[PDB]
Order: sequence, then C-alpha cells, then structure tokens
Amino acid sequence: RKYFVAANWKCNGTLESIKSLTNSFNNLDFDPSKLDVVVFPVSVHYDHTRKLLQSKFSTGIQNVSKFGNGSYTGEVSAEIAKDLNIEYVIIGHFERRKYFHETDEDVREKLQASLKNNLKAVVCFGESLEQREQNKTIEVITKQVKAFVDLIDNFDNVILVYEPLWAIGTGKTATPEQAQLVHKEIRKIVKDTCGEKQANQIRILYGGSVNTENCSSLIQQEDIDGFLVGNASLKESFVDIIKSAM
Amino acid sequence: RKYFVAANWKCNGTLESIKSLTNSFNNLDFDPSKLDVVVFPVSVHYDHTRKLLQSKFSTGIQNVSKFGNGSYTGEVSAEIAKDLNIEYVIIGHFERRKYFHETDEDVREKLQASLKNNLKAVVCFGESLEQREQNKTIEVITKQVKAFVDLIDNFDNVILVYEPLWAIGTGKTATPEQAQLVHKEIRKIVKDTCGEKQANQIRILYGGSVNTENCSSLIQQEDIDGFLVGNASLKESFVDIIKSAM
Repeated sequence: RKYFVAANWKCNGTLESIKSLTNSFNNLDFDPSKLDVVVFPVSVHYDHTRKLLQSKFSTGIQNVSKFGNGSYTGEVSAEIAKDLNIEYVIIGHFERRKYFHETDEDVREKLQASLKNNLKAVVCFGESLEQREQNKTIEVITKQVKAFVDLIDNFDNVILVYEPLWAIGTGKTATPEQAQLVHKEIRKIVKDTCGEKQANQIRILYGGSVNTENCSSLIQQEDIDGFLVGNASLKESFVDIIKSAM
Repeated sequence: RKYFVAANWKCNGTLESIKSLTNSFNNLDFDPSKLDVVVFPVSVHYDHTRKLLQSKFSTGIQNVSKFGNGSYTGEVSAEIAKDLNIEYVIIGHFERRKYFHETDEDVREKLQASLKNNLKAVVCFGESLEQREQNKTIEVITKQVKAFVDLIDNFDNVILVYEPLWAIGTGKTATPEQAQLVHKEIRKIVKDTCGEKQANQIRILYGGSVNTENCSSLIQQEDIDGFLVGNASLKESFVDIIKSAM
C-alpha cells in the first residue's frame, strides 16, 4: 500500500508565504510512483500553489459542492474541479461537520459527484469526546463509513481519514497504538462491506495532530497508511514528515 | 450617483467558456469611472477570469468566510482575499441563505469582516412568497437591512441588493414599478439610520431576473442603480445589459 501524505493548509496563507513554503517543499526529492504527497490549499490559493509546486506533488481543494453546476452561489463543483484538473477533494472534514452542518447525507452526495467526474476523494470522520466516553466508537465509525462506503468503485481513488475528535482540545492525545486500534477496526468494517481485498487496498489516514516527533511512530503502525497533516504542514519542516513515509 | 452592474456567474463555467466570454466582454468600451461593472467567477476561477478580463472590469468572489484565518477547512477568509487583492465579495445571497443556513447574524459578521479588510460588499436580502403573501415585505426588509447596514462607513464600498424571492421560482416576475417601491423603502431605511447623504449615495441593485429585454425598464426606475444579473451574465449579450446602464 502506497503511503499517503496530505497537507491540509486549511484557511491559511498569503502569496509570499506559500512562495516560501512551496519552494521549501520542492527541495525534498521523492519518487511519486512510490509515495503520494498531496497539499490542499485555499480555493483561491490553488492556481498559485499548483504553479509553484513541482509536479511530483499532488493537489486538491478542501471542499466540493453537493450539487452540479448551476445556481449555487459560492460553490465549486466536481464538474469545474475536473475541467481545472484538480485531482483530490477533502470531504466531511469535522471542521465543516461542525461549523457548517455538513452531514453524512451531504458527504454521500459529495462523494458521488466527485467519483462521477473522476476526482479522488479524501473522506473524513471520527467519534466525538462524548461519543467515545459512551463506548460508542466502533458504532459511530460504522454509521459514518456505511454512509458512503458503497459508492467507492475503485479503492485507490478514495482515501479514508480518521479524526479522533475525542481529543480535539482536551490535553488528550491518541497514542500511536490507540489510533491503530480504530484504524484496524475501520478496515474490518471495510472488509465486511466490500470484501477482504478492498480493505487491504484502501488507504486509511490518521487525522489527529501530526508532527515531526510522532509521524514515523504513526506511519509505522500496522493499519495507518499515512496522514492528513494540519498545522505541521505550514512549516518547512513538513519535509521531515514526508520523509518518514519514504 | 454611480450606476453599478454585476455579473453573478454562480457555479458555471469552464476555462475555455470563460476565455471566450471575457473576450466578448472586453470589446465593449465603457468608462470604469462613470459606471461600475463587476464580475464574480467561481473561487477557482478568479485568477483565470481576472487575468483575462480587463481593468475596466472589477472582479470579486461570491462568498467570504465569517471567520478570519485559521482552522476552517473549506473557507476563504477576508484577509486572504485582501492579500489576493480581490476587490469585491457577495454576501447573504439568498441561495446561501437557503441551501446553506446563512443568517442575518452571519451576514452582519461577514460584512464587518470584509470591511475590516478593505473589501467592498454587495449584500443581498429579500422576502419569501409566504412573507409577501402575508403582507410583511417592509417588516422583513427592515430587519434584514437593520441587521448589518450600521457597519457601513464609506457608502461607496457597500452595495445593497434586493431579491424578489416571492417571484424567483413562482413563475412570476416583479414589474419595474413594483421593484421600484421596495427600492424606495430600502433607501429610506438607509436614511433613517445613516442620514440622507449616506442614503442618497448608496446603490441598491435589482437582483430579480434581469435580461437583455427588461434591464432598461428597471435601471430607469429612480431607486434602481444597476443589478445583480444572473444567467444572462453567462452570455455575450450581458454587454447590452451593461449598456442599458451607460
């Protein structure tokens, strides 16, 4: 399984800043045929980033519409993402599940639009603090996954990401092994709703806080196939994280 | 005062369709100092459009984040737009109030955010079929207007837009004379809480269905200063609409 290393710049950046960060990322010489590296900039920051990052790097956008083209002010569609050659899309990131009310229903509609236009989706999920304290993890992750897992046609064009929300700001932090458990559990869920084969080929990323100190300790985990890094990806040392996957 | 005319492409357009159109747009010789003509392409189309369209044409985005920069996957913060030199932004467009639960609170917030970053806004609002149908347009409009209007300090950088939602859809169509009324009321509300000066200098575009055949009928109205043209702006004929205002 090809390790997956994604950079989620979220809503951050300035022309000059990306210039620096990208020029930095370029220095690391990696073989994309062995490893996948994806940086997701800000909608309006896309064309800037793409023309700065050497092709070895892959790029997507942090979001896609649930509708096709038409009267949907403020929305970018998979239709457009395609004609613009954007290769990946993040869907269901908890930050949009929270501040914007996106739902499983929406994530399904979004996953479907993307695959129909040949986009590659990086779909996210993960139980909450309260949900975990109710020993309802496996349960939630199943309801979540089973909400779109049926739409995947080619298990190399859809990337799963686990977001341990139960830690998102509480001093807490999933141990490289605690994450590992949920992971292997996600995959099982995949096995029994798609087939032993499928699950052994779909990549499942970690979503918790990632960085230089734990990256290698994480990727090394049995069922963690890389990660969707947040703030650590806005610093030039991010190259160190990519390495841990080389 | 200065007539304002904008093209709201919404979620429509490919790299080529835009190349071609924009060109059909350049041909029209108008003074950008006597009239305002603004185009709003899809986020991942701003750069492409901006470069292809000439200076006489102002360009902007269709939505701006209510939050500043930070962990907000999927959003575009006003500051990022300021660093990008995006001059205009649309806010509270009914489609975003509907499909996405944007509120009067949000609008208020995004406007205050846009202005902090020297952006120029085109804020939208209007009542529903049920609301007009129960005689309340003036009650609604005032609320929606009193909701954010006070933030305005330079009555040239914020442009109000009315949207006859009660028609939009209902196979109906507000008449020029009707639109005019609502417009004089909006103006008044601007006056009542900002002063005659502010009031008589702010522009209030139409926002209902505008086309090569009724633009005249509306612009002519004395409380109509231009419009937020939809589908028609995807055609080369849009120019004739700019013309109705020059």
